[PDB]
Amino acid sequence: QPTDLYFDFLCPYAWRGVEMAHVLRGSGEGFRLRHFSLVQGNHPQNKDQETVQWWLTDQPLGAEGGSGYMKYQRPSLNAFLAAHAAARQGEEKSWAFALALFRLHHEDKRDLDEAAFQDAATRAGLDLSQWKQDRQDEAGLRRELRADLEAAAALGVFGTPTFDLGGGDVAYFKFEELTRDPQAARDLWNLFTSTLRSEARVATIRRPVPK
Amino acid sequence: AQPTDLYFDFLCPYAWRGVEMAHVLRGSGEGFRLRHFSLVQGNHPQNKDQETVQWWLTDQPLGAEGGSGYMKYQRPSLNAFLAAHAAARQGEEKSWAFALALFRLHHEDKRDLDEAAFQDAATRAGLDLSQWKQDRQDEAGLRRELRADLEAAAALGVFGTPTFDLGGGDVAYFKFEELTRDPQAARDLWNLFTSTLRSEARVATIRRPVPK
Repeated sequence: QPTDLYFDFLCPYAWRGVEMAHVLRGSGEGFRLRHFSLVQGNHPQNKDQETVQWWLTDQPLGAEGGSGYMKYQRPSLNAFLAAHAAARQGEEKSWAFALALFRLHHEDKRDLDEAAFQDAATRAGLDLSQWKQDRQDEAGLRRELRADLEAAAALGVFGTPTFDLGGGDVAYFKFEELTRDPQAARDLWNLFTSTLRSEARVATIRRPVPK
Repeated sequence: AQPTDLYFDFLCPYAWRGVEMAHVLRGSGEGFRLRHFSLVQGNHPQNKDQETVQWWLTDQPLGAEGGSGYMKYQRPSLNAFLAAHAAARQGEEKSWAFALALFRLHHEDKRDLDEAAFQDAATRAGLDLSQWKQDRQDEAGLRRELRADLEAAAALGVFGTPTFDLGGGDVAYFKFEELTRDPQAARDLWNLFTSTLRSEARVATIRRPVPK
Protein backbone atom coordinates (compact mmCIF):
# COMPACT_ATOMS: atom_id res chain seq x y z
CA GLN A 1 0.00 0.00 0.00
CA PRO A 2 2.69 2.64 0.81
CA THR A 3 5.02 3.60 -2.00
CA ASP A 4 8.54 2.34 -1.26
CA LEU A 5 11.16 5.11 -1.44
CA TYR A 6 14.80 4.05 -1.91
CA PHE A 7 17.34 6.70 -0.87
CA ASP A 8 20.97 7.29 0.08
CA PHE A 9 21.82 10.05 2.56
CA LEU A 10 24.74 11.01 0.29
CA CYS A 11 22.48 12.24 -2.44
CA PRO A 12 20.81 15.72 -2.59
CA TYR A 13 18.26 14.59 -5.15
CA ALA A 14 17.27 11.80 -2.75
CA TRP A 15 17.01 14.43 -0.02
CA ARG A 16 14.56 16.41 -2.16
CA GLY A 17 12.58 13.25 -2.93
CA VAL A 18 12.26 12.39 0.75
CA GLU A 19 11.23 15.99 1.55
CA MET A 20 8.48 15.84 -1.10
CA ALA A 21 7.29 12.47 0.15
CA HIS A 22 7.24 13.64 3.78
CA VAL A 23 4.96 16.56 3.00
CA LEU A 24 2.68 14.33 0.91
CA ARG A 25 2.56 11.81 3.76
CA GLY A 26 1.19 14.70 5.80
CA SER A 27 -1.87 14.56 3.49
CA GLY A 28 -2.40 10.79 3.64
CA GLU A 29 -0.07 9.61 0.86
CA GLY A 30 1.74 6.54 2.18
CA PHE A 31 5.52 6.24 1.84
CA ARG A 32 7.97 3.72 3.28
CA LEU A 33 11.66 4.56 3.65
CA ARG A 34 14.16 2.08 2.25
CA HIS A 35 17.87 2.23 1.53
CA PHE A 36 19.87 1.90 -1.66
CA SER A 37 23.64 2.36 -1.53
CA LEU A 38 25.17 4.44 -4.31
CA VAL A 39 28.64 3.24 -3.31
CA GLN A 40 27.56 -0.38 -3.84
CA GLY A 41 25.38 0.32 -6.87
CA ASN A 42 28.13 2.16 -8.76
CA HIS A 43 30.95 -0.08 -7.57
CA PRO A 44 33.22 -1.32 -10.39
CA GLN A 45 33.01 -4.89 -9.11
CA ASN A 46 29.21 -4.71 -9.48
CA LYS A 47 29.20 -3.18 -12.98
CA ASP A 48 27.57 -5.45 -15.60
CA GLN A 49 27.04 -8.24 -13.08
CA GLU A 50 24.01 -10.53 -13.00
CA THR A 51 24.63 -10.91 -9.27
CA VAL A 52 25.95 -8.42 -6.70
CA GLN A 53 29.65 -9.09 -6.11
CA TRP A 54 30.54 -6.45 -3.49
CA TRP A 55 28.27 -5.55 -0.56
CA LEU A 56 28.43 -2.35 1.47
CA THR A 57 27.26 -4.42 4.43
CA ASP A 58 30.43 -6.55 4.29
CA GLN A 59 32.69 -3.56 5.05
CA PRO A 60 34.06 -2.75 8.53
CA LEU A 61 32.24 0.17 10.11
CA GLY A 62 35.37 2.24 10.77
CA ALA A 63 37.22 1.36 7.57
CA GLU A 64 38.55 4.18 5.44
CA GLY A 65 37.37 3.74 1.86
CA GLY A 66 39.95 5.82 -0.01
CA SER A 67 39.35 8.56 -2.56
CA GLY A 68 37.97 6.44 -5.42
CA TYR A 69 34.76 4.49 -5.91
CA MET A 70 34.59 3.79 -2.14
CA LYS A 71 35.36 7.30 -0.90
CA TYR A 72 31.87 7.59 0.62
CA GLN A 73 31.78 3.98 1.88
CA ARG A 74 32.22 4.86 5.55
CA PRO A 75 29.83 7.84 5.92
CA SER A 76 27.02 6.19 3.95
CA LEU A 77 27.31 2.84 5.72
CA ASN A 78 27.34 4.55 9.11
CA ALA A 79 24.44 6.85 8.18
CA PHE A 80 22.43 3.84 6.99
CA LEU A 81 22.98 1.85 10.20
CA ALA A 82 22.16 4.84 12.42
CA ALA A 83 18.97 5.27 10.42
CA HIS A 84 17.99 1.61 10.88
CA ALA A 85 18.55 2.04 14.62
CA ALA A 86 16.33 5.13 14.59
CA ALA A 87 13.61 3.33 12.61
CA ARG A 88 13.29 0.79 15.38
CA GLN A 89 11.51 3.58 17.31
CA GLY A 90 8.65 3.64 14.79
CA GLU A 91 7.76 5.33 11.52
CA GLU A 92 7.36 8.87 12.83
CA LYS A 93 10.72 8.86 14.63
CA SER A 94 12.27 7.29 11.52
CA TRP A 95 11.12 10.11 9.26
CA ALA A 96 12.23 12.67 11.84
CA PHE A 97 15.70 11.14 12.04
CA ALA A 98 16.12 10.68 8.29
CA LEU A 99 14.97 14.22 7.51
CA ALA A 100 17.12 15.74 10.24
CA LEU A 101 20.22 13.93 9.03
CA PHE A 102 19.57 14.79 5.38
CA ARG A 103 19.13 18.45 6.31
CA LEU A 104 22.29 18.59 8.41
CA HIS A 105 24.26 17.16 5.49
CA HIS A 106 22.73 18.93 2.47
CA GLU A 107 21.50 22.23 3.92
CA ASP A 108 24.03 22.80 6.70
CA LYS A 109 26.91 21.07 4.83
CA ARG A 110 27.97 18.93 7.79
CA ASP A 111 29.72 15.61 7.22
CA LEU A 112 27.77 12.38 7.76
CA ASP A 113 29.76 11.72 10.93
CA GLU A 114 29.05 10.81 14.55
CA ALA A 115 28.34 14.41 15.61
CA ALA A 116 25.79 14.68 12.81
CA PHE A 117 24.13 11.39 13.77
CA GLN A 118 23.85 12.61 17.38
CA ASP A 119 22.38 15.97 16.35
CA ALA A 120 19.93 14.17 14.07
CA ALA A 121 18.87 11.94 16.94
CA THR A 122 18.19 14.86 19.29
CA ARG A 123 16.54 16.95 16.56
CA ALA A 124 14.32 13.92 15.88
CA GLY A 125 13.34 13.42 19.53
CA LEU A 126 14.73 9.89 19.71
CA ASP A 127 14.99 8.00 22.96
CA LEU A 128 18.77 8.21 23.14
CA SER A 129 19.31 5.25 25.47
CA GLN A 130 17.23 3.03 23.18
CA TRP A 131 18.96 4.38 20.09
CA LYS A 132 22.30 3.65 21.76
CA GLN A 133 21.31 0.07 22.60
CA ASP A 134 20.01 -0.59 19.09
CA ARG A 135 23.25 0.76 17.62
CA GLN A 136 25.13 -1.91 19.58
CA ASP A 137 23.20 -4.49 17.51
CA GLU A 138 25.49 -3.94 14.53
CA ALA A 139 24.89 -7.40 13.07
CA GLY A 140 21.12 -6.93 13.18
CA LEU A 141 21.24 -3.48 11.61
CA ARG A 142 23.50 -4.87 8.86
CA ARG A 143 20.99 -7.65 8.19
CA GLU A 144 18.19 -5.08 7.87
CA LEU A 145 20.24 -2.95 5.50
CA ARG A 146 21.30 -5.99 3.44
CA ALA A 147 17.61 -6.88 3.00
CA ASP A 148 16.91 -3.39 1.68
CA LEU A 149 19.88 -3.66 -0.71
CA GLU A 150 18.62 -7.05 -1.96
CA ALA A 151 15.10 -5.78 -2.60
CA ALA A 152 16.61 -2.82 -4.45
CA ALA A 153 18.79 -5.13 -6.57
CA ALA A 154 15.75 -7.28 -7.44
CA LEU A 155 14.07 -4.15 -8.80
CA GLY A 156 17.23 -3.05 -10.60
CA VAL A 157 17.48 0.22 -8.67
CA PHE A 158 20.38 2.26 -10.03
CA GLY A 159 20.07 5.66 -8.30
CA THR A 160 18.20 7.64 -5.65
CA PRO A 161 15.47 8.54 -5.08
CA THR A 162 13.65 5.61 -6.68
CA PHE A 163 9.93 5.16 -5.96
CA ASP A 164 8.20 1.76 -6.18
CA LEU A 165 4.48 2.57 -6.61
CA GLY A 166 3.55 -1.11 -6.60
CA GLY A 167 2.04 -2.96 -9.52
CA GLY A 168 5.41 -3.06 -11.27
CA ASP A 169 5.62 0.73 -11.65
CA VAL A 170 9.04 1.84 -10.42
CA ALA A 171 11.08 4.87 -11.35
CA TYR A 172 14.06 7.04 -10.49
CA PHE A 173 12.81 10.60 -9.97
CA LYS A 174 15.43 13.37 -10.24
CA PHE A 175 14.44 17.03 -9.71
CA GLU A 176 16.49 20.09 -8.78
CA GLU A 177 14.28 22.32 -6.62
CA LEU A 178 13.47 21.74 -2.96
CA THR A 179 9.72 21.31 -2.85
CA ARG A 180 8.06 21.41 0.58
CA ASP A 181 4.99 23.51 -0.27
CA PRO A 182 2.02 21.11 0.01
CA GLN A 183 0.33 22.20 -3.22
CA ALA A 184 3.55 22.16 -5.27
CA ALA A 185 4.54 18.79 -3.80
CA ARG A 186 1.18 17.35 -4.82
CA ASP A 187 1.51 18.76 -8.36
CA LEU A 188 4.99 17.24 -8.69
CA TRP A 189 3.87 13.85 -7.37
CA ASN A 190 0.87 13.87 -9.71
CA LEU A 191 3.21 14.48 -12.66
CA PHE A 192 5.32 11.49 -11.61
CA THR A 193 2.45 9.06 -11.03
CA SER A 194 0.70 10.21 -14.24
CA THR A 195 3.89 9.44 -16.15
CA LEU A 196 4.23 5.95 -14.69
CA ARG A 197 0.56 5.02 -15.09
CA SER A 198 0.18 6.26 -18.69
CA GLU A 199 -0.99 3.52 -21.03
CA ALA A 200 1.69 4.70 -23.42
CA ARG A 201 4.06 2.89 -21.01
CA VAL A 202 6.56 5.71 -20.63
CA ALA A 203 9.98 4.36 -19.64
CA THR A 204 12.22 7.45 -19.58
CA ILE A 205 11.98 11.23 -19.66
CA ARG A 206 15.57 12.49 -19.38
CA ARG A 207 17.22 15.84 -20.08
CA PRO A 208 20.64 15.70 -21.77
CA VAL A 209 23.60 17.70 -20.48
CA PRO A 210 24.48 20.53 -22.91
CA LYS A 211 28.00 21.31 -24.04
CA ALA B 1 5.76 29.87 -32.40
CA GLN B 2 8.89 27.87 -33.19
CA PRO B 3 8.29 24.15 -33.75
CA THR B 4 9.66 21.58 -31.36
CA ASP B 5 12.84 20.03 -32.77
CA LEU B 6 12.59 16.20 -32.92
CA TYR B 7 15.90 14.33 -33.20
CA PHE B 8 15.52 10.76 -34.50
CA ASP B 9 17.44 7.82 -35.99
CA PHE B 10 15.68 5.47 -38.43
CA LEU B 11 17.29 2.48 -36.61
CA CYS B 12 15.37 3.02 -33.45
CA PRO B 13 11.79 1.89 -32.77
CA TYR B 14 11.36 4.32 -29.84
CA ALA B 15 12.25 7.13 -32.21
CA TRP B 16 9.74 5.66 -34.67
CA ARG B 17 7.03 5.85 -32.00
CA GLY B 18 8.05 9.42 -31.19
CA VAL B 19 7.75 10.42 -34.85
CA GLU B 20 4.36 8.69 -35.17
CA MET B 21 3.11 10.61 -32.11
CA ALA B 22 4.46 13.93 -33.38
CA HIS B 23 2.90 13.47 -36.82
CA VAL B 24 -0.50 13.00 -35.17
CA LEU B 25 0.08 16.09 -32.99
CA ARG B 26 1.06 18.14 -36.04
CA GLY B 27 -2.42 17.25 -37.29
CA SER B 28 -3.81 19.43 -34.46
CA GLY B 29 -1.44 22.38 -34.98
CA GLU B 30 1.52 21.33 -32.81
CA GLY B 31 4.68 22.24 -34.72
CA PHE B 32 7.58 19.79 -35.13
CA ARG B 33 10.80 19.96 -37.15
CA LEU B 34 12.38 16.64 -38.12
CA ARG B 35 16.10 16.48 -37.31
CA HIS B 36 18.69 13.71 -37.23
CA PHE B 37 20.83 12.32 -34.43
CA SER B 38 23.08 9.36 -35.25
CA LEU B 39 23.11 6.58 -32.66
CA VAL B 40 26.16 5.11 -34.41
CA GLN B 41 28.02 8.39 -33.92
CA GLY B 42 26.67 9.07 -30.43
CA ASN B 43 27.75 5.63 -29.23
CA HIS B 44 30.98 5.49 -31.25
CA PRO B 45 33.98 4.50 -29.08
CA GLN B 46 35.92 7.57 -30.20
CA ASN B 47 33.15 9.87 -28.89
CA LYS B 48 32.70 8.16 -25.52
CA ASP B 49 33.26 10.69 -22.71
CA GLN B 50 34.69 13.45 -24.92
CA GLU B 51 34.28 17.19 -24.41
CA THR B 52 34.05 17.51 -28.21
CA VAL B 53 32.99 15.08 -30.92
CA GLN B 54 35.94 13.13 -32.35
CA TRP B 55 34.21 10.98 -35.00
CA TRP B 56 31.50 12.25 -37.36
CA LEU B 57 29.11 10.02 -39.29
CA THR B 58 29.18 12.57 -42.13
CA ASP B 59 32.92 12.05 -42.57
CA GLN B 60 32.46 8.42 -43.69
CA PRO B 61 32.44 6.99 -47.19
CA LEU B 62 28.93 6.22 -48.38
CA GLY B 63 29.64 2.57 -49.25
CA ALA B 64 31.94 2.03 -46.28
CA GLU B 65 30.86 -0.67 -43.86
CA GLY B 66 31.37 0.13 -40.19
CA GLY B 67 32.40 -3.40 -39.21
CA SER B 68 31.70 -5.51 -36.14
CA GLY B 69 29.06 -4.78 -33.53
CA TYR B 70 26.91 -1.67 -33.51
CA MET B 71 29.18 -0.24 -36.22
CA LYS B 72 27.41 -2.48 -38.73
CA TYR B 73 24.53 0.01 -38.57
CA GLN B 74 26.80 2.77 -39.96
CA ARG B 75 26.09 2.35 -43.66
CA PRO B 76 22.29 1.81 -43.41
CA SER B 77 21.77 4.72 -41.02
CA LEU B 78 23.97 7.20 -42.88
CA ASN B 79 22.38 6.20 -46.15
CA ALA B 80 18.92 6.37 -44.63
CA PHE B 81 19.62 9.85 -43.30
CA LEU B 82 20.88 11.08 -46.65
CA ALA B 83 17.82 9.82 -48.48
CA ALA B 84 15.63 11.58 -45.92
CA HIS B 85 17.45 14.88 -46.47
CA ALA B 86 16.89 14.50 -50.20
CA ALA B 87 13.24 13.79 -49.50
CA ALA B 88 12.99 16.87 -47.32
CA ARG B 89 14.00 19.04 -50.25
CA GLN B 90 10.43 18.53 -51.51
CA GLY B 91 8.78 20.26 -48.54
CA GLU B 92 7.71 19.38 -45.02
CA GLU B 93 4.73 17.21 -45.91
CA LYS B 94 6.76 15.06 -48.30
CA SER B 95 9.50 14.82 -45.66
CA TRP B 96 7.07 13.51 -43.04
CA ALA B 97 5.55 11.12 -45.57
CA PHE B 98 8.99 9.78 -46.50
CA ALA B 99 10.21 9.49 -42.90
CA LEU B 100 7.05 7.66 -41.84
CA ALA B 101 7.17 5.35 -44.87
CA LEU B 102 10.79 4.39 -44.21
CA PHE B 103 10.17 3.92 -40.47
CA ARG B 104 7.20 1.68 -41.24
CA LEU B 105 9.18 -0.35 -43.79
CA HIS B 106 11.93 -0.96 -41.24
CA HIS B 107 9.86 -1.54 -38.10
CA GLU B 108 6.50 -2.90 -39.29
CA ASP B 109 7.69 -4.79 -42.41
CA LYS B 110 11.13 -5.66 -40.92
CA ARG B 111 12.87 -4.58 -44.11
CA ASP B 112 16.51 -3.52 -44.14
CA LEU B 113 17.36 0.16 -44.56
CA ASP B 114 18.79 -0.44 -48.06
CA GLU B 115 18.41 1.13 -51.50
CA ALA B 116 15.28 -0.91 -52.32
CA ALA B 117 13.66 0.35 -49.11
CA PHE B 118 14.59 3.98 -49.88
CA GLN B 119 13.11 3.68 -53.39
CA ASP B 120 9.97 2.04 -52.02
CA ALA B 121 9.53 4.70 -49.32
CA ALA B 122 10.00 7.42 -51.94
CA THR B 123 7.16 5.99 -54.02
CA ARG B 124 4.97 5.48 -50.95
CA ALA B 125 5.67 9.08 -49.97
CA GLY B 126 4.56 10.34 -53.38
CA LEU B 127 7.86 12.07 -54.04
CA ASP B 128 8.73 13.53 -57.40
CA LEU B 129 11.10 10.68 -58.20
CA SER B 130 13.08 12.59 -60.82
CA GLN B 131 13.73 15.53 -58.47
CA TRP B 132 14.57 13.04 -55.71
CA LYS B 133 17.09 11.34 -58.02
CA GLN B 134 18.63 14.69 -58.92
CA ASP B 135 18.84 15.78 -55.28
CA ARG B 136 20.48 12.49 -54.30
CA GLN B 137 23.32 13.40 -56.68
CA ASP B 138 24.01 16.42 -54.43
CA GLU B 139 25.87 14.17 -52.01
CA ALA B 140 27.93 17.08 -50.63
CA GLY B 141 24.87 19.19 -49.88
CA LEU B 142 23.10 16.30 -48.15
CA ARG B 143 26.17 15.45 -46.05
CA ARG B 144 26.40 19.09 -44.99
CA GLU B 145 22.71 19.25 -44.02
CA LEU B 146 23.14 16.10 -41.95
CA ARG B 147 26.29 17.43 -40.26
CA ALA B 148 24.34 20.56 -39.27
CA ASP B 149 21.77 18.35 -37.55
CA LEU B 150 24.49 16.32 -35.82
CA GLU B 151 26.29 19.40 -34.52
CA ALA B 152 23.04 20.93 -33.26
CA ALA B 153 22.35 17.66 -31.44
CA ALA B 154 25.87 17.58 -29.99
CA ALA B 155 25.55 21.15 -28.69
CA LEU B 156 22.43 20.08 -26.77
CA GLY B 157 24.08 16.91 -25.44
CA VAL B 158 21.65 14.59 -27.25
CA PHE B 159 22.44 10.97 -26.35
CA GLY B 160 19.47 8.98 -27.68
CA THR B 161 16.34 9.09 -29.81
CA PRO B 162 13.74 10.42 -29.80
CA THR B 163 14.92 13.63 -28.17
CA PHE B 164 12.59 16.66 -28.18
CA ASP B 165 13.86 20.26 -27.94
CA LEU B 166 10.89 22.37 -26.85
CA GLY B 167 12.88 25.60 -26.99
CA GLY B 168 13.75 27.77 -24.03
CA GLY B 169 16.36 25.27 -22.86
CA ASP B 170 13.85 22.45 -22.22
CA VAL B 171 15.19 19.33 -23.99
CA ALA B 172 14.59 15.68 -23.18
CA TYR B 173 14.85 12.12 -24.40
CA PHE B 174 11.33 10.62 -24.39
CA LYS B 175 11.16 6.81 -24.39
CA PHE B 176 7.78 5.08 -24.45
CA GLU B 177 6.78 1.54 -25.38
CA GLU B 178 3.28 1.71 -26.87
CA LEU B 179 2.57 2.96 -30.37
CA THR B 180 0.39 6.03 -29.91
CA ARG B 181 -1.57 7.28 -32.92
CA ASP B 182 -4.98 8.14 -31.47
CA PRO B 183 -5.26 11.97 -31.43
CA GLN B 184 -6.48 12.19 -27.82
CA ALA B 185 -3.97 9.64 -26.52
CA ALA B 186 -1.20 11.49 -28.37
CA ARG B 187 -2.27 14.84 -26.91
CA ASP B 188 -2.44 13.43 -23.36
CA LEU B 189 0.98 11.79 -23.76
CA TRP B 190 2.51 15.00 -25.08
CA ASN B 191 0.97 17.03 -22.25
CA LEU B 192 2.67 14.62 -19.84
CA PHE B 193 6.02 15.29 -21.50
CA THR B 194 5.77 19.08 -21.71
CA SER B 195 4.35 19.29 -18.18
CA THR B 196 7.34 17.37 -16.85
CA LEU B 197 9.79 19.67 -18.59
CA ARG B 198 8.03 22.91 -17.65
CA SER B 199 7.44 22.06 -13.96
CA GLU B 200 8.95 24.63 -11.61
CA ALA B 201 10.49 21.74 -9.69
CA ARG B 202 12.99 21.42 -12.60
CA VAL B 203 12.49 17.70 -13.20
CA ALA B 204 15.61 16.32 -14.87
CA THR B 205 14.82 12.59 -15.07
CA ILE B 206 11.99 10.09 -14.69
CA ARG B 207 13.41 6.65 -15.49
CA ARG B 208 12.29 3.07 -14.87
CA PRO B 209 14.98 0.59 -13.81
CA VAL B 210 15.34 -2.80 -15.47
CA PRO B 211 14.26 -5.56 -13.01
CA LYS B 212 16.66 -8.46 -12.45
